[PDB]
Amino acid sequence: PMDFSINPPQRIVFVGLGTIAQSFLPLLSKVHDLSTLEIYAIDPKTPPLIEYFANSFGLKFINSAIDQINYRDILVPILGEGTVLINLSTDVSSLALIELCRSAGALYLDTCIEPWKGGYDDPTIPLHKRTNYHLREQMLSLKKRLGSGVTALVAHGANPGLVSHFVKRALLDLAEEILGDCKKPSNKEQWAILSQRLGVKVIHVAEYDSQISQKSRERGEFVNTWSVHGFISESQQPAELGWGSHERSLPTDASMHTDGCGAAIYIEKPGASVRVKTWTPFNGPSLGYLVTHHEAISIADFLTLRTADETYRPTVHYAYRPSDEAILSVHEWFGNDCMTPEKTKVLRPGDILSGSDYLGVLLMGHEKSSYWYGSILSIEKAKELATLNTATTLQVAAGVLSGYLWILSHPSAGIIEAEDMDHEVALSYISQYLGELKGVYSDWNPTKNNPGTFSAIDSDSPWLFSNFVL
Ligand SMILES: NC(=O)c1ccc[n+]([C@@H]2O[C@H](COP(=O)([O-])OP(=O)(O)OC[C@H]3O[C@@H](n4cnc5c(N)ncnc54)[C@H](O)[C@@H]3O)[C@@H](O)[C@H]2O)c1
Repeated sequence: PMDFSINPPQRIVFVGLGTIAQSFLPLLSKVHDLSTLEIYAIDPKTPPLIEYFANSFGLKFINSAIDQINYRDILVPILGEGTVLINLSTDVSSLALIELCRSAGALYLDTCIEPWKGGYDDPTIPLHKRTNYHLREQMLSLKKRLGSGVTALVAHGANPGLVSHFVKRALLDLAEEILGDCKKPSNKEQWAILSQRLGVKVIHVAEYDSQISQKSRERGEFVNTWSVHGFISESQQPAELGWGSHERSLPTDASMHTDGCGAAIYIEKPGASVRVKTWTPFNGPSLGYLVTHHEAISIADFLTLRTADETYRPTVHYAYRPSDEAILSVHEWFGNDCMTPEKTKVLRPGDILSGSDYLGVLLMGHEKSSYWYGSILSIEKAKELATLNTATTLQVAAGVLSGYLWILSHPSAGIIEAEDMDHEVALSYISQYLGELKGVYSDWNPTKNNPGTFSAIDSDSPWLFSNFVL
């Protein structure tokens, strides 16, 4: 059930005008006439293309930094009914803006629950209160307090965001193939009942970035297909993962949250040091980094089934195989005591020679072993679909556009996550920007090629976390 056309708002406000924000303006141009809209962008960093932006939409740019002092003064004159606040910044508290948008009655959209300046790596803050799990529980507590009201969709980019919709569709594919049941769940509980009935035990966000760089890294240069400092920051945080009801042995140097709706583990080691085996359509078995991610918790909680005596819950976490440049950069990064790099470079469309960003979810434990579903977007395809976009950026920008259109057509939903949306509508908005949406089955498991652990008669034994992590 989808709206043929969604009317534009009266005003848009971009808190932060970085890569993703710029990668998103072209996509937004096709949908809505940016000249009939008053569009603000608040960023302390003036971009080079700010002139072309002003000579196409009349972009009212504000060179300022949003902090606890001046945020309630730069925005209040700008926020109101009919305004959409799109937060694509760093160091700005999403939760702080949510409450502010509720007062002004404005719609809110972001791709990450960011705290204020320095909320991730703050030694003065206790560790267990610096995890994505804790950031999410703050959002959920604010969701309960505010309750019904103007919509605010958080953490809806590519991942977290689209991948949540991929999980739902993957479950329906498995349901049609294994169970012959074409019945769509109607609520969270029914989604969890389906995951349990199929026997889903492990879900990976298995991403493989095969994009090749035009030129080679210069000395001391950290290169990546998206934000370098955003990648280093996520790589530095402790690895987190949803812990499933099938697991037995616990990871080493690990702690756990159990006061919520499901077990959530955070390992006291950087995600860039925790390597896990996974599977992607690029070349099958792959090695990724167990990077902490929002969807690792939201997906697991979404498919958690708690009854009087039993509990069902899959293991869910990110498995990221980044570009060849980032891997080599991470290597040198460790060699320099993880100090901030001398030089940085986010690869642009002109810098990428070939390759694709395989972004999808890998569901495991069911009758057919492994099933991968997601977006396979090549760089060449992205260049023909929009400007200022790589394969990595376009998948995110598409996620932003999807959430943008949902909050306009559903502006009275309060605070919501990707799981609260209608995945069918969410993907139909932007399916054309995701290149190839395919589902691939595979008889793979982390023990198939390791004689020391291979088993074909113990059902869930091959799906234990000990078999995935190195
Ligand atoms: N869900 C996803 O798939 C996904 C993918 C990538 C990024 N993101 C998120 O989107 C957000 C933006 O990421 P990006 O890749 O474009 O990073 P970026 O660094 O290219 O852009 C972030 C921008 O925010 C600006 N900024 C920093 N402090 C600010 C302040 N106090 N006030 C206003 N602006 C400020 C910076 O100048 C920068 O231009 C991040 O929070 C990131 O976590 C989500």
